[PDB]
Amino acid sequence: ESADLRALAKHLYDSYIKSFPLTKAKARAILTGKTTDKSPFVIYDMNSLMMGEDKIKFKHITPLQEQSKEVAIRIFQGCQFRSVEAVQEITEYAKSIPGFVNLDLNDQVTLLKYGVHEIIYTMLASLMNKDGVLISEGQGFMTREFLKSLRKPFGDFMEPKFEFAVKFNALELDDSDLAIFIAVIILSGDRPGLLNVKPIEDIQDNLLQALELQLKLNHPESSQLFAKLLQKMTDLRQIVTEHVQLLQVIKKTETDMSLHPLLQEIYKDL
Amino acid sequence: ESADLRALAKHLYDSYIKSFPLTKAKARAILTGKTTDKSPFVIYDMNSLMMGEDKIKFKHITPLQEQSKEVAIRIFQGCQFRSVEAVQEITEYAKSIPGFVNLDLNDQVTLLKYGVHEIIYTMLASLMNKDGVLISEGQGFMTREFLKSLRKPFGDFMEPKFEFAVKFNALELDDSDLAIFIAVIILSGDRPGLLNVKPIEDIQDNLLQALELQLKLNHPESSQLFAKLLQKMTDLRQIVTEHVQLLQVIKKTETDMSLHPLLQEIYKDL
Repeated sequence: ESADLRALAKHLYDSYIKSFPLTKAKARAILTGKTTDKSPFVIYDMNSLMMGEDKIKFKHITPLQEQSKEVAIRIFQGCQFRSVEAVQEITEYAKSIPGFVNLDLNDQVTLLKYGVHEIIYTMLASLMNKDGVLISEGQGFMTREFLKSLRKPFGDFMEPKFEFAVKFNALELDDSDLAIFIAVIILSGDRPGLLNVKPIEDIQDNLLQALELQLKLNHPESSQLFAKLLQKMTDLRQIVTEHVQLLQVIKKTETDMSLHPLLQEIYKDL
Repeated sequence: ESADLRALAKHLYDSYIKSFPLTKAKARAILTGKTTDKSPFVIYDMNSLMMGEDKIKFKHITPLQEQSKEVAIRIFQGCQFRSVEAVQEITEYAKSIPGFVNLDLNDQVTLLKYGVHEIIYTMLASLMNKDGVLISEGQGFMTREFLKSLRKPFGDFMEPKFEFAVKFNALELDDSDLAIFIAVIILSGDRPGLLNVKPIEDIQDNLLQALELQLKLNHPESSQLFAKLLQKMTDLRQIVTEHVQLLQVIKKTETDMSLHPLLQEIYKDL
């Protein structure tokens, strides 16, 4: 019955809006400068970053950066912190997925473990366009160029993010679509360590059905968007890897730099 | 048109049948499946490997284990020769796909370049079971346990393929199913260096519609099988990424050998 799958879709979309403060729709309204009811401050260089606090609340070194906790490090920890923020929202959203909280606690954890980062990059896309990404809840916009020019290492951490964002956004999915896709990602079943694989696959099959009908119904003219979207799932895996290793490099070349334990936790390499 | 998609399917099935000698139907009958009208020589130890390579039809090397080209290497060189044969069979099959030969030649090359590995591992699954893989046109069977007890480097080579094969074959796809799946993999559109993506995706979109109807008619009670098969494509992607990796590692083992040149060519890299 397509009727029960539309109800699952509505349920998920409803929860999604409740768990993520900045929707893609609000993101695009902000990025498409035509809608100027409140526009973002743009950080495109060391000078813009400096004043990026005069107006926007950035509890981070406004002045000199080098000998005083360099800019590259601060920007990084800024995203680091933004990631944990997302991990808590994604975690809250996951609890609303029917069947999820009834799964063995150990698997719920495993599902969140590997799913979170793939979800963070999918949703990060919503705040991006070829030239940059929205920051501080959309109050700001940091350029893709400014980020590409930071300290040797920290200069290629966001690049593969925009690469993915670019091709992912070309699909033109909206929040109602993303809510089901994100749900699908959390309930994989091919994660390492899962104790009870069947119960997870059964829920995912239902989510898969919901997503299929949803796309068929919201993008009637987009042939095979469903197949197209499922494959992007490999681009996500590659980003996580590159990120984890580039993360290990900072680990030993910046021993004075810390990493949030939540992120450090969902971070069991390999 | 339903009939149109049914025509594309039987056509790919027929081409598949003529390009690929050993069918999964044929391989299944041999493997775990009883059907004893011709049994394979089982290679489960070094002795059986010697007492087999000097008896099984293998036009390359022979039993040589002791200061005479080690076993792990001889076996490695064997799957290389096998993989190179598989490339020629996959190539002929691609040409049978409607629209493929109409594409810009450079693109045709690109699609095969980055597609043959994913295809090779997909069809390898058909020759595998949780215990081993059929060898030599199906005249042999090399145990999984044996392949994993090889020299440090070579002992982790086939395992990640068995893991994949085990999960993949669970979907119980037959040859008419696979014929379309492979065609879909070939016409990706997201391969690096492609000059004209539109026609490629139009064709794959046509191929995806044919696989979909095929899975629905051939597996009416197999729910969301279509979505599950597509999610396995990323599984292929990873295996490929991991393979070329452990491979580059081998590069730092077998190298400078003034007699390998004309053979190094034949096996370039892919």
